[PDB]
Amino acid sequence: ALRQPQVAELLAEARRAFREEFGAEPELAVSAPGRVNLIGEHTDYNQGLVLPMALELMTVLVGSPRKDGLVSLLTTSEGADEPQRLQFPLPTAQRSLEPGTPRWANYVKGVIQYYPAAPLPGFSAVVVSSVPLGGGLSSSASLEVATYTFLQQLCPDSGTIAARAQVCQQAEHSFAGMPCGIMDQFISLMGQKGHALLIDCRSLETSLVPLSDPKLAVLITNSNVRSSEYPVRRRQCEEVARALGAASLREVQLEELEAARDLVSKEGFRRARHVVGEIRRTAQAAAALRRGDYRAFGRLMVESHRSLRDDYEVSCPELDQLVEAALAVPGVYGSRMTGGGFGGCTVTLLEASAAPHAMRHIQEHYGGTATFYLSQAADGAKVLCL
Ligand SMILES: O=C1CCCC2=C1C1(CCCC1)N=C(Nc1nc3ccccc3o1)N2
Ligand SMILES: OC[C@H]1O[C@@H](O)[C@H](O)[C@@H](O)[C@H]1O
Repeated sequence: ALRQPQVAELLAEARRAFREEFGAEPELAVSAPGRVNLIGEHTDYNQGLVLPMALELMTVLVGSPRKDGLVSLLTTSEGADEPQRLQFPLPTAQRSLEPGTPRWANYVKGVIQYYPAAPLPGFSAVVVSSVPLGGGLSSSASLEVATYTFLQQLCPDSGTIAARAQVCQQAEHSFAGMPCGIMDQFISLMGQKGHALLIDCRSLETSLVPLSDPKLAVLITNSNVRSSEYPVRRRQCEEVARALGAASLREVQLEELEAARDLVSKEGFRRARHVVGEIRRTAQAAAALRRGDYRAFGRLMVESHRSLRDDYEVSCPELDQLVEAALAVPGVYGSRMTGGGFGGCTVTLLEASAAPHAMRHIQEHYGGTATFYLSQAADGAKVLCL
């Protein structure tokens, strides 16, 4: 089941590490959670709908401003790239920051580089995280949003919440070489406890769908395996949208995609069929969840996974084996791969009482080492007072 430390443990760990690294007590502290997507995969960059929820796994940042004008960072996460420490001067008009080594610091460097407010002072900071790094629960986005929320303490920002999510997204593109969508940054910033967020990535309007049923559990199963094909999938969708004269696959419904089948590639048609169908499935999933129809929600999860496995082809044999094992347990409503795919985690919605047997059944039928997280919908990025 694997324990989830709470803000008190992470804050204390981060603050003890700060004292034993910089001599003084930290002056500021922030946290930003990871996320799991209940449904709506690879609709992100297609101006579609997603239904993520923030997790109890989070990244905590403690620090203090400096008069030096340098940034000094240390992270305690064991999976972090080596070295665990890095120091650099703040960017100027002449010289700007550039991505490099270690890779974990590029997320921090990107947000600093693209931070819209000034003057930004130097700072010392310690980073702690309970999000498994690169495990498909968007550890990077939690670090980007935590960094942004920390910098707001150094110098308050003026833009909208959407502008903050796009800054962290701009950091991921340039400093991490990953052309991701907006969901991970958005849900980390905007999550609310006991609620999933139906996010329209075209209008950035959000809808809060409550998930605070004690008889309901969300189970995260990390496959522990491992994105070469993610870019390619993005441009196949843009070519299909361009071929149909539309700005994005959000503007295309299944009937028009079927009517224009001969205007696009055979693979391109199979990618758009998932994207257009998945957008519709999340709208149906949100509605099913509002009225408490967990069985209908679970069936939409299974359709989403099979669609990702056959039409979008972004699943792997380990994920498919984890989903089929979970689907055999009654009291599991549905199971599905989450994140970009090619490994990572599977999300499962199930009855709370069935969680112990589900984990034993999933583990027994998996040809690897599966790690489990039982998570509730958590709050978004928040300032912590020391
Ligand atoms: O090389 C990769 C592979 C693709 C995914 C990705 C990375 C690494 C893991 C190792 C360094 C780079 N890290 C993240 N995210 C992340 N690193 C953190 C460090 C400290 C606190 C919170 C953090 O969240 N994502
Ligand atoms: O649905 C796939 C998702 O995969 C994530 O890893 C990515 O950061 C999101 O933007 C979204 O595209």
